[PDB]
Amino acid sequence: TLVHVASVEKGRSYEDFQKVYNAIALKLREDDEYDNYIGYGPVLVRLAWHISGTWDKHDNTGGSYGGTYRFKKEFNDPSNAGLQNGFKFLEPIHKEFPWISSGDLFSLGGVTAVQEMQGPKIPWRCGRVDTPEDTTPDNGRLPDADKDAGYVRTFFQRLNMNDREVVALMGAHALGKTHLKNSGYEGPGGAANNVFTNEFYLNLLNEDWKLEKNDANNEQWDSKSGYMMLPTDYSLIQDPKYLSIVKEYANDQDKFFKDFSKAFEKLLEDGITFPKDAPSPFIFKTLEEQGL
Ligand code: HEM
Ligand SMILES: C=Cc1cccc[n+]1C
Repeated sequence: TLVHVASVEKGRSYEDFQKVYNAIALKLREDDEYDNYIGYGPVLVRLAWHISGTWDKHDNTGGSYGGTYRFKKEFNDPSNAGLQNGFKFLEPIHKEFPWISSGDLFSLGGVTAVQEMQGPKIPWRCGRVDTPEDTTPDNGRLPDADKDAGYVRTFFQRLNMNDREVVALMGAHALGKTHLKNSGYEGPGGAANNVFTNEFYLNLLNEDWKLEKNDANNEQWDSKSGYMMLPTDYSLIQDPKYLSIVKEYANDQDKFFKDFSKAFEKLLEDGITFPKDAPSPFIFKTLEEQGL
């Protein structure tokens, strides 16, 4: 098992990272047209998850630490199709703040997006260090969407996530949309959202879902309201243990926010050893809280 020790960017502190947060947040506000006015929030959340979701608890390969998404093998992963948009968004931020590591930037992009979209505060720790090209994990570590609850449960054990953590994390599927050219799934169109809420769970429970084939000849669940769910999303109401948790989050916005915050921080920190004298996690103020 590889050890990756968090190492604070030299001389940097909370205020430095709040500046980076602010630059990302201001650009999120500025570049509002992206993806039919969804904006870049959802894709940045997905990017933070995909750079983290390569982790394997068994040998500490993959994970957010090394910033390896910057290397061609990983950015060309078919599982990552469309994330180049998030990377391009972050390029000018990195140019302005060249001192931040790639892993810190990609993960901070996700935290910033969640908070700016009115989601929970996500505490965030610095200190990821760029590692060489040969540390890039092979393609195929990110999950398939065409599978069932048993697949989801087993998949997430590799990331050390339990049922509650899985169901909480999946609530991010309130955000943005599927794009046929990226993943072979499509929708929503007009029903897409860039505000972080517990809508995913409400939709699972309340919509009249029909199993249909999309234009890529893949099955997905669609509703008359114009919403969609992936087979893996729908599996959360097919499995009785997942279903109980779906009901809980559908009925308690605050609980969902608290549990998502913990699971998302954990996801972004998997694989990293924080020295006992490392700084405490940072909680960034939103632009709104700063009057900016
Ligand atoms: C079983 C696990 C998961 C599967 C199979 C899955 C699959 C997918 C697929 C196929 C898309 C559409 C990509 C596209 O066409 O652009 C998507 C989008 C997205 N995913 Fe997941 N995902 C999973 C878990 C997660 C998790 C844990 C998060 C974060 C906590 C997340 C965040 C997102 C976001 C925010 C989008 C929207 C991106 C956009 O609008 O551009 N997903 N996911
Ligand atoms: C907004 C819907 C959505 C987006 C991405 C993945 C799954 N879903 C259900």
